[PDB]
Amino acid sequence: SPRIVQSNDLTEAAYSLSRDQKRMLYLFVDQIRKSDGICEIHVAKYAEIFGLTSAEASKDIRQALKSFAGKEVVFYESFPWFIKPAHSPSRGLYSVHINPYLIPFFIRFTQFRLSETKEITNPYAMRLYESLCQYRKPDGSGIVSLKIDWIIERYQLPQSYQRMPDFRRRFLQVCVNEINSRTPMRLSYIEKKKGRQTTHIVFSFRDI
DNA sequence: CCCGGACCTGTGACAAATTGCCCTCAGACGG
DNA sequence: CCGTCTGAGGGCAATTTGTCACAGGTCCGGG
Ligand SMILES: [Mg+2]
Repeated sequence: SPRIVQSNDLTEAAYSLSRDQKRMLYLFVDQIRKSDGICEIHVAKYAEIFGLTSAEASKDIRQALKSFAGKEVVFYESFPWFIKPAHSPSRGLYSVHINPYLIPFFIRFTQFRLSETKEITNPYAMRLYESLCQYRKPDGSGIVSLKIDWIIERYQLPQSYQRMPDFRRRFLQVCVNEINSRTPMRLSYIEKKKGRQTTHIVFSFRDI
């Protein structure tokens, strides 16, 4: 299946995208990399990749696309994703205008096969699997320590998850569970503390 | 000695949002 | 021209995600 690659600067960038928008984003990166910034999406091709009907595909593309307006990307400098609205010349076909200034940030890199992520539902969990891959070894294992405040900024978790028990229950446990249930990776963790405060989360993983 | 207060934890409610489903009906194409 | 495959619309209830009040732990410094 298609092998996604992206600069680590994008993996660690700050942004908020839905699953459907992130799903579309993978195809843009695939299209762009296999070469001005003008990409295209066919309804019927999208449907076959993610096992959806044409109708629900159409609904997902259409609503994702109009929700891009005003979205911005921060590299620690802010940029908009799109500089022109989407439009359909033909039935079943969409044409999109990615900000050409994003190109160099697209192409010290991260890689994963698309089948690894296409069953994930929660977008924050898609971002965690993208951030673990950045440190993965050939054989398929790795271990990395991420700071909680940096997790909150980079993934832009909503504000009420600054209370740690809500963070645990509605983000961490759920996203660890899906990965273990929906990917070929087996993930565990432990909490790092300083006094009463939890400061980092330590992830360990292996393949198969 | 024990207090109220500033911290920490997990859970129960409810509100807002998202999931995969369903139904209708005209466009684009080829038989 | 019509019968069929698409896909652009309109909806639903069942789940997930996002928010906050309240009980219950600790340690500190004042009474
Ligand atoms: Mg959907």
